[PDB]
This record gives sequence, C-alpha cells and structure tokens, in this order.
Amino acid sequence: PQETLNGGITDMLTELANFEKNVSQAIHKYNAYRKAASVIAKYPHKIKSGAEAKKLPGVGTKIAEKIDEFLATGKLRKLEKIRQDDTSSSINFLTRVSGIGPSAARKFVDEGIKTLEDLRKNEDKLNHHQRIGLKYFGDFEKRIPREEMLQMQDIVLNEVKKVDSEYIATVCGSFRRGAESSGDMDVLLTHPSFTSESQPKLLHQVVEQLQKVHFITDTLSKGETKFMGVCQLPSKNDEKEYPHRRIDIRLIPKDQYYCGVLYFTGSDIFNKNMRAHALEKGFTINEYTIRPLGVTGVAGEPLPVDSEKDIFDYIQWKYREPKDRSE
DNA sequence: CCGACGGCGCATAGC
DNA sequence: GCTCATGCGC
DNA sequence: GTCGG
Ligand code: NA
Ligand code: NA
Ligand code: NA
Ligand code: NA
Repeated sequence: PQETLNGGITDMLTELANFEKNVSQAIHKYNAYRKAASVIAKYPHKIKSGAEAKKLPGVGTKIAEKIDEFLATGKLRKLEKIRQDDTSSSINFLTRVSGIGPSAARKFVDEGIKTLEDLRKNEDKLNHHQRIGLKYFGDFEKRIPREEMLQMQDIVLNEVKKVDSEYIATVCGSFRRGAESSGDMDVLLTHPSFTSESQPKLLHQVVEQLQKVHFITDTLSKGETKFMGVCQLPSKNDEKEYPHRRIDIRLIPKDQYYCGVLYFTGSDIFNKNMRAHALEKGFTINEYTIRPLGVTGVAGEPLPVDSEKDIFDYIQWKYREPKDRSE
C-alpha cells in the first residue's frame, strides 16, 4: 500500500509513538502506537473512519478516536501542542543521538542542553558512546544501499578468513533476505573451538584485524561475545568519502550458531510465525536453541542443530529461503 | 479488573 | 576496591 | 494503548 492511502495516519501514530518512548518513558505505549501504525500501513484501502480502523488488531478505542479527529480536521490537537513544546520536542530530538536515551535526553534538557550544537559545546558531559553518536549523527541516519553492503561483506569475510580460515561468518538482517538497503550491518561469528561446553580472544582478533585494515573506525562497546562499533568503506583517490556505518559483530558458540543465524535473519514476523508453529509441534525455539516440550510442558535438552534446515526439519517445515522470510 | 506486552551484553550507585 | 541496578541498543 | 485471562 502506498503512502497516499494512510500515510497521514501512520505518520501521526509514529510521532505519538516517539513521544511516548522518549518523553513519557512509556515503552509499551510506544510499541502500541507502532503496532497500530504498522497494521494500518498494511491495510490496502484509504481509511474512512476510526471505527473502520478499530477492526484491525492493535487499533483500539483511543486510536480510533484520534483517527476521527485527524480525518475531520487534518491534525491532532495533542500532537500539535507537543510539537511546539520546547522542552518535549528537544527531549524527543536528542534521543536521535545513539547513546542518548530518554533518561540522558531528559537530564540534558533539564540543564539547558537542547541542540546538537549544545552537545558539541558540552563534550565533558557525554560518555564515549554518546560522543561517537554525536560525531556521526547524520551518517547514522542514512541507509546503506545493498551494493555497499556487498562491498562491506567482501571486506568482513576476507579479513575474518585471513585471521583464521576456520571461522564462520554470516551477515544477517534484512540484507540476508535480499533487501535493497540496510540500516546497519549485523555479523554473526563462530568457530569450531567455541561451544557451549568449551578462547577469550576469538572476537577480539577479528575486531583487531578489521581495525588494522582501517575498516572499523570506532568502538561503541566490546566484550568477549559482542562488538558494536563503526566502520567505513575506503574511498577512491578523488571520490567523495562514504558515510560511516553501524556494524555489530557477535560471537556465538558453534552449537547455537544456526539458531542465532535463523533469529537474526528474521524477519520479526517470520520469527513469530516460526516459533508459534514450533510450539504447536511441541518444540520451543529461541535465539539460542530448539528444545522439545514434554507432555506437561517441561522443556528438554537442546536438540543438535548443524544448519538452518535442521531447525525447519525438526518442526516439519519445508526449508524457507531467506528471501521468502518476510513473514 | 488488571497484568503483559523480549531478554540480554556491555558501559556506567552503593557498600 | 567490589557487586550490581540502571540505561541503552538491539 | 491494546489485548485478553
Ligand atoms: Na482493534
Ligand atoms: Na533514538
Ligand atoms: Na539515542
Ligand atoms: Na586455521
């Protein structure tokens, strides 16, 4: 369905969502508004009334009422009011810096730190993550075209193999499902030496090599199993440089790797659907394992998994290609 | 009526 | 010095 | 804010 159908409604609900999550600190209302916006985005008719919307799951009495106001007047009084409120619009805005959540945004605005410029003058008050988020504010809000994702994957897979040819690495996310663009890069890493029953430098060696070839440019956080940072493709002699990009790398034990690859490939609705069907066949699937449920619901030991297909086989599903996992 | 709505790795008050 | 709740992002 | 036990 294109924007012209119900765009005004879904923009409104998304705006309301953000203020719940950044100003009111009401995460479940944020998700309620997002759920409503998405079920409306998939509705293939221009909505004529709130009552019509209320038949969709996730739209209830209050959003129906809102839609009625929006349809009759072309706006929402409460949203118009909050939009012009200097304090709340600043809190909302500051959370677009990665590392600034609702709490940090709230304290900054309470101190009169309201703009990107203000944060720039107050680096003393920013932790490491927030400084990186500030430095790359614009680049982090850009999407990554798939051709660049392919070039980034070339580097990651080459450097990983160079460190140890027994590493296994998979770029997941919507990119693995064929997406034409991405918001970041999500890399899943394992090694045969690393199981649930088994070194503390497996992740570090890969991060270090990616830094040595100057692909990784900054680190947001890094422990023994998860790295979150910044990377940039190299630019040619005269060309404009590429944007800095968000990259996460996680090291998963080999016996949980393909459950991990399944989960972080998605989509989210595909994941819900697969887990629902697994319950009906007597299995519980999470990020890490698939386990049988006993007749009284008691989970057994994780089942051995050596491919994504093994998981599909356990639950009597035909193997779905990543490109066919939109739901 | 009223609890659940995801859970966890990593960076950063309280004893 | 330590443990760990909280914030944050995903 | 919405859903459902
Ligand atoms: Na509904
Ligand atoms: Na944000
Ligand atoms: Na943020
Ligand atoms: Na090797």
